[PDB]
Amino acid sequence: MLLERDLIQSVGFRNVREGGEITGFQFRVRMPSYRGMAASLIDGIGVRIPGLVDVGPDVPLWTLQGQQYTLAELWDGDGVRWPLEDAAIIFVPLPGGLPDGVHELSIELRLRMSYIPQEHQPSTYRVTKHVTLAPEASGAPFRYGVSLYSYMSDYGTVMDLETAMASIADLGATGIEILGEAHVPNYPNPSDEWVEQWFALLSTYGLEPTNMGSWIDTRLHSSGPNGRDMTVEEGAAALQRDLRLAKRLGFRFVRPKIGVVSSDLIPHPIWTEVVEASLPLAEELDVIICPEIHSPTPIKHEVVDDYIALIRRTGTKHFGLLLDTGIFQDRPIPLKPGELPGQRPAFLDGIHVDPNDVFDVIENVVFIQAKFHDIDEELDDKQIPWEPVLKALKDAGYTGYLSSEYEGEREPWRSIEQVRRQHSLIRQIADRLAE
Amino acid sequence: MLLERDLIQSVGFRNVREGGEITGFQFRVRMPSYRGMAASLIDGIGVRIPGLVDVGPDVPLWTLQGQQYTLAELWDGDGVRWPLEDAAIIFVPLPGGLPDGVHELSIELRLRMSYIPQEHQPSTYRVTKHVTLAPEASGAPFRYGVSLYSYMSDYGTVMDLETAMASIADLGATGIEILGEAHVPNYPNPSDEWVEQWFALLSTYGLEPTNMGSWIDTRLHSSGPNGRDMTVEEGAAALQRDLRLAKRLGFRFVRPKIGVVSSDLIPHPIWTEVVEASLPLAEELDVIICPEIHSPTPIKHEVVDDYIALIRRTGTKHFGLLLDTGIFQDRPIPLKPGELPGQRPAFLDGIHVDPNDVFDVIENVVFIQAKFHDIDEELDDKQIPWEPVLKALKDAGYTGYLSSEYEGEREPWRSIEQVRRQHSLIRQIADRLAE
Ligand SMILES: [Rb+]
Ligand SMILES: [Rb+]
Repeated sequence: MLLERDLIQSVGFRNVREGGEITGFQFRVRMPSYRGMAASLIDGIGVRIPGLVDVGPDVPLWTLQGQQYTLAELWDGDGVRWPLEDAAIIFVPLPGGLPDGVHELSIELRLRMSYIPQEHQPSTYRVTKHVTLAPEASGAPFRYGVSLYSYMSDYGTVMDLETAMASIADLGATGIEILGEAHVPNYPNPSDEWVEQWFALLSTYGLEPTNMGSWIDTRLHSSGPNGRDMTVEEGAAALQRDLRLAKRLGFRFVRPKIGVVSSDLIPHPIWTEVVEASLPLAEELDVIICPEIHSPTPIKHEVVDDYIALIRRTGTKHFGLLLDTGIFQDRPIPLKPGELPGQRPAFLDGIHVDPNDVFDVIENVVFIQAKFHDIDEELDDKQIPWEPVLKALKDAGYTGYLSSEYEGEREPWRSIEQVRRQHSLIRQIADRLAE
Repeated sequence: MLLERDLIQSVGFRNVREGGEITGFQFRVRMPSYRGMAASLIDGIGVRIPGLVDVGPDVPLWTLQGQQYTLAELWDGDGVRWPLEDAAIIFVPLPGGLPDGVHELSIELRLRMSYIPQEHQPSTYRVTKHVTLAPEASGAPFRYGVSLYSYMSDYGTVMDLETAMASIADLGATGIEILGEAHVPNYPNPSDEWVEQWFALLSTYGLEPTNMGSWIDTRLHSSGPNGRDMTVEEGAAALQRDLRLAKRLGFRFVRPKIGVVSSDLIPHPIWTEVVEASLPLAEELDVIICPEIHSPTPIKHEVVDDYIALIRRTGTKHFGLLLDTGIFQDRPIPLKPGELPGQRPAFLDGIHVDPNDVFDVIENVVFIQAKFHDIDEELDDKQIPWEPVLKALKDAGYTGYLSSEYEGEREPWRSIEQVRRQHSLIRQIADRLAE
């Protein structure tokens, strides 16, 4: 599993419990040196969170190669290593632990290198990082998930499948959402070895597959001299192909994103018969087809009405709505340097859908993508008003998943902290709404 | 096989031959979309290097899932994909190809996303990047290698073993040097599965194991109340342990980095008996033990003298010198962000060992780490006078390996371009000395 660039890992920063009582907190630390080394060459790690934690270098305990040691023990041990491929697991004794949130964590790590003169030893590594503790808030009655979409650009450059699931598991989330043509290697023909490993990974990290995103690419052959549009039979043969893939990998929902014909994203006219021809298979496989309502499409709009009209006309219970919470965005996505007003579509400033608009549709809202862009060290989201959305969603009786779709700056590793902040934010709000 | 963050990869930028004549050049491109896509949704890639190439998007050829297509074929095909996990391989027809060096590649890649309104399509990505062509120059008489030490910090965060080896093979290097306690997982007990895959990888990428870095950590238990010192028998057991590991993994050299007791970096007193107690096993395994001359130790120093004195008092052919080319640094490493003029270590400004001093040691020089810090887009190395170093090495008769050891700023991915520039510069210089 790959390690984060920052020596202080975001993943694993959590309170530690024994028989129900919280005994302290841990975090993980990637070895800074160019090699793993003998554990006895460690000279400790001072830890500080201002106002909550302040301990000298010999106090934290070290879990290395499956066992926990004091520093005094590390000094006298033989054969124990801090292997380069493992983050060191640092436990800090703190009864009751740490409160939910983002915490500015400062470490002073000391390592003895025998090939360096004593007048420059030990080697000392000082770093600080705002890190998000795994959420203590329950978050009832919502179910908590993460889409691998949240890790776009990270995935495949700094992140692999096992690393992302480990990041999702640590958040206390239970649901993983994926994009079929993104995260299924050799799509649409994943190897038997890949699939076996997929279910092993779900078992290991306690995750269940939720939504698998898929496409109906109507413009498949729109270019060149022999251009053509996509037939109904081709649309459904593709949708059916992704329903079976989904079932095979254990997903309950499939979101086909359909090619559009207009500014506010009216799907291609083949969309209706493509879905209708696909509903028998989705019922047979027990998979729900849920198209996505995303900005600039609001809840009150002819495309939602037609989706709901399909539900009435067919009678089906394997067709539903997937909401993207960017329809609720009430503050603008920032301008980048060099851009100026009017150079971008209106909806990027937010279409401010009234969260209550979910009341009249909620019965058909089967899945929710918790889209967001930026959440700071104080758990302040800069675009999505989470309290009213959640209030409305709760009062309306929604009890399904909220699946993180981070879509902020794709700076390397940024998405890991961001997803963590969203889960800490949302679960805390859900708990205060219960009161 | 992770991909580099820049959309234009450095690995795979090379001239392309068929029956000896260069037909053009290729580069590799990471899919920027959040998914892999059917190949017919590609609308082409424009390519430019000022003064060398300027082609429109319908001209480059595309290799995808094992086969090469024109754009017009991609538009008409079915079932071919640009998988998210595969960089696209872009071929630009150009008889004679490109000269050696860094080139400023600008691409204009277009993609058709059906779910986005026509007035905002095709989706377009313009990036420019300085990428170093895989060396055309011979580089004889030296042999060319890379130490995974060059990829420190990237290794384990953005890079794994196979990705590293792919990058070394593409450079046309043949030798891979590793650090045992860095890159052997579960050191010192790699699994039979990892060892088998190691040998699979080397065969696949045409690489040969050269040097395994190793340590004798005399300060193993220097801290705590029960502090002690490393005995000869423990030191020799640690060396003999790395000798066996290196043999099992197929290396021919082991560089023990012995803990020091002073600022001229005089090894710990036990070093002589540790080595003498280890020469039979290195002889029985046919592995050479070569300690490393690193700055601030010059060639003209008791440390080097005692090394050569050991060779002669023992008669061994399994003890040698490893030279680190930083001892030849004639210009200063720049002041790190925020540092103080003078507070840094002294030798980091370079100790300027005369390149001719290799004539007196060359008969016992078995391996050379090509330490460098920074080489810019015109192949200007800012620290290491390569031409006199390389000319001295050639006139002294050295025909061994020059193993890259990038030690510049550890910006994510920067080591990749840096090593490629290193091999391009040196192979080109070497070729001029052949005249
Ligand atoms: Rb979405
Ligand atoms: Rb070195």
